[PDB]
Amino acid sequence: MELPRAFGLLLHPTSLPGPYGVGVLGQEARDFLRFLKEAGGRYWQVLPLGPTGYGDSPYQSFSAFAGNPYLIDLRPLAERGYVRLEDPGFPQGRVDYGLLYAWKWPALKEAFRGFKEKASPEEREAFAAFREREAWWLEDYALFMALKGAHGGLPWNRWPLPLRKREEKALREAKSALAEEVAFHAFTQWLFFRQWGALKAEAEALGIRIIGDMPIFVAEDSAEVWAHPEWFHLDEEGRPTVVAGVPPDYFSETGQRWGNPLYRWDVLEREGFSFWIRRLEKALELFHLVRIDHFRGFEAYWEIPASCPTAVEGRWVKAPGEKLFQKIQEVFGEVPVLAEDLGVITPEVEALRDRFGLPGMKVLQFAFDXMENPFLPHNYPAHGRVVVYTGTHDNDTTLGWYRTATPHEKAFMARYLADWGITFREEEEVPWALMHLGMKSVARLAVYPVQDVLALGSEARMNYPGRPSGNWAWRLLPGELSPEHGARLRAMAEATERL
Ligand SMILES: *[C@@H]1O[C@H](CO)[C@@H](O[C@H]2O[C@H](C)[C@@H](N[C@H]3C=C(CO)[C@@H](O)[C@H](O)[C@H]3O)[C@H](O)[C@H]2O)[C@H](O)[C@H]1O
Repeated sequence: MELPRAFGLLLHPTSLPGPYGVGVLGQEARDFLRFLKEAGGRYWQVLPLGPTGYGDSPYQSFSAFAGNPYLIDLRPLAERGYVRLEDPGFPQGRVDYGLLYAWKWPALKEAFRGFKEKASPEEREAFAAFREREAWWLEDYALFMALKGAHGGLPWNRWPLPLRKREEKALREAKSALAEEVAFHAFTQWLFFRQWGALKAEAEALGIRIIGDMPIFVAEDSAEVWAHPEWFHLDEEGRPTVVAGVPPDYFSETGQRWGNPLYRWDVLEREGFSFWIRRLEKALELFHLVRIDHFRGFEAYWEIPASCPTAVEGRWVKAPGEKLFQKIQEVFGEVPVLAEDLGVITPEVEALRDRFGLPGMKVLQFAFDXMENPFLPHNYPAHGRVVVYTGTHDNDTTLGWYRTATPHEKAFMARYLADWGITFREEEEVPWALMHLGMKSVARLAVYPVQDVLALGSEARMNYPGRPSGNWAWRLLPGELSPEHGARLRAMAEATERL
C-alpha cells in the first residue's frame, strides 16, 4: 500500500446522529462523509462491523463475516411500505442497547414479512442471488442465529449434541423447520451489505478511503467456530481448553483474560489458511485498508488455561505469521493491513510488520509518562509509515485523559508541545493541541476520534477495557459536528501538508 500524507477521523457508524436509536447506513452517514471531505479529510476509520451480543462489543461477533443488523437504516424499508416506524423514545447522545434490542429486532422482522408480502420479483431474485453468492458463510450464520431462537439464546456449544456436532440429518431438519428464521437472518445480511456498498461508493466518489478493523481472534460463540471446531482448541463438548489474552504488564497487574478460542495454527496451515484469505477478501469488500487488533498474535500468542480465572498463568506459543503473510502477499498482490502494535512488542513482531510494509500505530496519550518514549513524534520512523492517534476507542477522550493524567505527564506534555511551537491556555484546548502535534509529525496518517474534535470529556469515552458495561454507546447529536469544526480541521491539515 502507498500511504499519502493526510488526515482522517475515527467514528463508528453507531455513533452517527439520527432517528430510531442508533447510527445507521443512511443520510446522516452520507452527511458525515460530506463533512469529512469538506474538512479536507481522506480517511474514515470504523470498528468491526459484525453482529454483536452480550456487552455490545464489535470485537466479539456472532460471525467473522456478517454485518451488524443494528446499522441497517429502516427508513428505505418504511418508504416501500414494508414496516411502519414509531420512535419509542430513544435517548439523546447515546445508544440504549436494551431498547434498541427490544425495538429494532422486531422492526426488522416486521420489515421482512412486509418484504415477503410486497416485494417485486426483481428484489426477490436479487435477494436470492445474494444468498447464493454468500452461501459459503451465510448458510451457517443464518442457521446459527435461527437456532438461538429454538434454544433460548444458548451458545452453540450448549445446544443438543446432534446440532452442536453438526450431524447431517439434524442440520437438514433444522434448516427445513427454521426456513423462515433462516431467511430472515439472510435478509438482514442482504440489506446490510447493500447499504454498506452504497455508502462505500459514496465515500469513493468523495475521495475518501475507509479503514476497517478486525480482531485477530474470533468469538467462542460464533457461526464459524461452530462450523469449524477442528480449527480451534476445543474439548469434545465444544468448550475452549485454552483461551486468548495478554500476560501481566507494566499497566495490568493480572493481565487480560479475553476468553476467545485459540486457533490450531497447524490445522489452518494444512488447510491452506483459507479462513484468513476469506476474512481479508470480505474485509476488502467493505474497506480500503483493514487494521488487525493484536497483530503480535500472528508471531506468538499467550495461551491461558481455560481453568484459570486470570491471565497470570499461561505460556507463549509461536504462530506461523511469516508463512501466513507470504501467502497473503502472493495471493492478494499486496497486504492492505494496518498493524495494531500497541502494548508490549518484541523484535520478532516488529520484523514481521516491517517485512510486509505494514503501517503501525502511535497513540499520543501514551507519549508523556517517561524523551525515548516511542509515541513521541521525534521517535517515529523516518519513512513515517505509521498512523498517529490522540487516542483510540479503547482510550478515554483526550480531555478525559488529561483531567486524570499525572503531574509529570501534564508538565512534560506542555513542554514537549512548546518544543513543537504548540501552546494552550485551558485544559479544554488540550485535545486540539495534541491533534496539532500529531498533524505536525512525520506520520503519514493522522486519525482522530470525533470526541476529540469536539473536545468532550470522559462521558463520551467509547470503551473502557475491563468494564463489561456502559461501552460502545456514545453518539453525536444532530449538528454537533459543525461547519466550524470542519473549517478548523481543514486549516490544520492545510497548515501541516496534509491536504
Ligand atoms: C482489540 O480487541 C480487544 C479484545 O477483544 C477489544 O476489547 C474490547 O472488546 C472485548 C470483547 C471486551 N471484553 C473481553 C475482555 C475481557 C477481559 O479483558 C473478558 O472479561 C470479556 O469476557 C471479553 O469479552 C473488552 O473488555 C473490550 O475492551 C478492544 O476494544 C480492541 O481494540
